[PDB]
Amino acid sequence: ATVLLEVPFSARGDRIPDAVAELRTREPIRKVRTITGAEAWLVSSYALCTQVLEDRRFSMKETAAAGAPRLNALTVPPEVVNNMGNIADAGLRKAVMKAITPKAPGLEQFLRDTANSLLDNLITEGAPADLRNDFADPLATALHCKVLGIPQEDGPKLFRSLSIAFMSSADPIPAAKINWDRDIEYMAGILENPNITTGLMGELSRLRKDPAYSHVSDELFATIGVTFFGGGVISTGSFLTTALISLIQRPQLRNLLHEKPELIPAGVEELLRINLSFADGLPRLATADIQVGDVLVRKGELVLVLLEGANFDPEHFPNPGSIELDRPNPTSHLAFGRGQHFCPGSALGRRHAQIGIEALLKKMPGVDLAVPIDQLVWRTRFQRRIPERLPVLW
Amino acid sequence: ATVLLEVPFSARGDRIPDAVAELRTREPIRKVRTITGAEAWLVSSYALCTQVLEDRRFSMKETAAAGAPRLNALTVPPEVVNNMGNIADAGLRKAVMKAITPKAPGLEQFLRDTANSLLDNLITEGAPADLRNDFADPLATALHCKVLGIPQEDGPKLFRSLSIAFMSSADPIPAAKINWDRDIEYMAGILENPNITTGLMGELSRLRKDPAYSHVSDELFATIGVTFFGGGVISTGSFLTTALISLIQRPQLRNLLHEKPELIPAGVEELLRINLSFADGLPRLATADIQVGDVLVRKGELVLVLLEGANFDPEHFPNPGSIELDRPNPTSHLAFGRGQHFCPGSALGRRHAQIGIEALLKKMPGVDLAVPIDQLVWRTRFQRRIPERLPVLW
Ligand code: HEM
Ligand code: HEM
Repeated sequence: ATVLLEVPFSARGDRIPDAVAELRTREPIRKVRTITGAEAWLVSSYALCTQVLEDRRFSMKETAAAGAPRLNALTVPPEVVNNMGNIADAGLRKAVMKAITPKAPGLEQFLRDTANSLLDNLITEGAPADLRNDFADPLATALHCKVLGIPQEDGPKLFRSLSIAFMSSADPIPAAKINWDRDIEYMAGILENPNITTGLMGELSRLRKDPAYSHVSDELFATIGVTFFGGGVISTGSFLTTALISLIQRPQLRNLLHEKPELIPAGVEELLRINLSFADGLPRLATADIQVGDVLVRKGELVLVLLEGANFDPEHFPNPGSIELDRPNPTSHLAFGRGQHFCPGSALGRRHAQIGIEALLKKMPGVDLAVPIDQLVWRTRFQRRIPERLPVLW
Repeated sequence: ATVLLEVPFSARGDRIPDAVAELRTREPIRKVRTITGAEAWLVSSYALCTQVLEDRRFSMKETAAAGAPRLNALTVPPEVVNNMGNIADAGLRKAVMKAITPKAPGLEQFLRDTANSLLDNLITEGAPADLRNDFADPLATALHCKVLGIPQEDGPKLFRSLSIAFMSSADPIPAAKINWDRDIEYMAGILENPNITTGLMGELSRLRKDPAYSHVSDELFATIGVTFFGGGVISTGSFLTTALISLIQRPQLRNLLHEKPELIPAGVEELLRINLSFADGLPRLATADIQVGDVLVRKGELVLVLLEGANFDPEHFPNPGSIELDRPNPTSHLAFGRGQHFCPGSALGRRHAQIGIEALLKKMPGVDLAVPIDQLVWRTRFQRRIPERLPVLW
């Protein structure tokens, strides 16, 4: 007798388990047990992943319901799971989305300047350098302070919440509440701070005092700052980190992008497609009985949309493990999700990675791992897959 | 068909696998495969562990031999594996051992002052605090700068080598050589630096210019600094970290030691006994055919002495998983090894932990984990078991 198949399969973010393709072929929707002991349906084909993400009867909001089968414990208040819904209902969606595009004057130059400064500092100190802690994450943190309009010096303290805030835990996490409450207080102060006039928090600060938003809660305004800083930083920092591993492990690709930087956007799109940064399937709760492939999912059941299931599906992306810069369907991956909850920061996440990579390849054209790849230490029980340190030489 | 049992069994340092007791009972010396693919004999009973460690025909030195079956790749030059032998042959053993006792005037006060400052800073910043990165390791690093006679400001840079230097890798590690060569150059400079007159490096500096040591190599003098700083810091920092977890998970014990600090030495001895800080068995190479239990180990074969095998052996330590402050054989554990290569820093390691714990319990009598224990992230492919961060509240 064996136990019900457990998820997640592996915290390693440098390779997809052979098991994923076997599951996709044999049983692209199948029952699994999550870290809480709850049962769930793991969906691993491109077709079924899209189906689930595009049917709102598979609800994000309802995953926060008391007594629901859980992927993991909430690390935010239950109402915050519906954060984008709350933003939309408040009439704030357009303004929030506009503030977090890479289009603001000076933003891309700021990114390039920041990347180059970080890289110059690594070069001065000499190899080995840690490209996560001393490049990708600092670049992500600087970017999000700029986007939010908050002081760069405040970034580190907000950043330090994230190793707990984005845990994927069987049980509630006391420290997550301590940090959440503290970071909310910080964002509340920012909204009352007359120095903060630019970026997302500058715009929210103004809308908060506009009559069209007088009955929008101060809690929501602060929540938007905490959730967008944390989500953006953890997502961009983690993605860039694991993309750099993928790049470094492909010297031919590294050289091509170095020689022809105009190909970096197409390269970043493939790096997004093959990215293993999301450690768990995206959770949804069925609000009706719904047929998904050979399974009738029942109302109240948990469904997990495995992004790498979709993104390595050879039926949609032939030779799925290979980076090919000339695919006919390059942005059709699910790295940013799909449907109602499609990532609002997709353009910014793309630009962060594109600029970081462009800068790294110019400054460190000889970049390579400084340790055998197996020596990377993969963070466990976390909502992202990331190496604790990424040691390189050049 | 299953593969030959692989070591190590688990990188988790908060619990011993049930498998260890099963092995000890069934086959206290048995064949295993190491991360390099080499075969080895894993020894897991107190009796057989002692036998191997007390028979120099199971050689430390010879583990560095070209073509030997390997636990892992060397991270130091092969001659450095015989570092203590080299120290003894140079006539330096007594002086080195004397410099690294906790007995030097002011040393214990320095430790207490340092621990208390670190803890005051955590208290000021507010919970959660990371007791590894912001307590145990800094305390270890400060201690070793003081013991060596080198500036406190140089500690951080030396410390940063250690996440690579003490890797347990299948393959050689380029960064380990970069850092080793750099740290050797630093220690060489220290020996030539007239400001350095105290501690181990002050004493070595003087002996180096004494006629009785004129033909001792500059390489050996520098090597002693690098190996004692790194080994001491990684050993004490890692031990204290995992001891604090053991303590925190036993509130009754925490309270007893808080109420009766005179029991802290006995508590630290039990924490040493149950400690899972060594990630791999201690390696030795057979230089003869030697009977160990039911196995005739052949000349040239690798033997791995599993410390927790010995230390959780109920035949030697009844109710082995329980901390009991009144055992009749409390220091008879193998936490510091046994025989020819018994730890020269044992007294200093004991004092570091005793003082760190004393200070922590006085300042933070309410100390507890701030995350569920399963959320700790255990460093992999490393010579020690340690959580990447240790989040606490108080
Ligand atoms: C490469 C970088 C990024 C990746 C791969 C990524 C990935 C994703 C994914 C997969 C989702 C879907 C969640 C779901 O459907 O369950 C999502 C949604 C979301 N993302 Fe991103 N993200 C990135 C960057 C960002 C940035 C820069 C921000 C904001 C500054 C951001 C904020 C959000 C928010 C607030 C949601 C929730 C959308 C909703 O619930 O409707 N992300 N992201
Ligand atoms: C709680 C703290 C410590 C623990 C648990 C510990 C553990 C050990 C163990 C198990 C060995 C035996 C290695 C073997 O036989 O294969 C050893 C040896 C050694 N230890 Fe420690 N150690 C600690 C602290 C220190 C300190 C503070 C120093 C120096 C400042 C140090 C330096 C060394 C050295 C140089 C050896 C090699 C001995 C030889 O090869 O003959 N250790 N230690």
